[PDB]
Amino acid sequence: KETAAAKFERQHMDSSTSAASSSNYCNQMMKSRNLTKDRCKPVNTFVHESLADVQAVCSQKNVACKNGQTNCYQSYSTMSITDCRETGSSKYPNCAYKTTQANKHIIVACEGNPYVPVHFDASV
Repeated sequence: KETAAAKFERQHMDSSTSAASSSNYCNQMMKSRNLTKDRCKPVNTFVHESLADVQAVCSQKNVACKNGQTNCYQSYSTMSITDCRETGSSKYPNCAYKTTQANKHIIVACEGNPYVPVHFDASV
């Protein structure tokens, strides 16, 4: 019922803040966005740029995705992003995350009409 584009927004967009300011950002946000409902999602990146800037990546540098498809794009510039990764102790339903704020290029897979991000592949 969620489109792929809408699910990308829910999982990855956080324009409301310019950077993670606390080490408990990931714990908060993974919970807020319902990424810990059934399982602790193991890895997830939040992007702190406008939706327009993130959609624009679908017109930038074409690269291969980790899976070998060729519909991925790398941002020409770096973006403010927060990297969330589940700690080794974390056990559902007590999900726990390490937060890393960074300025990196993003790589997204793009699909559809309009041609928009539907998968976060990596940061660089």
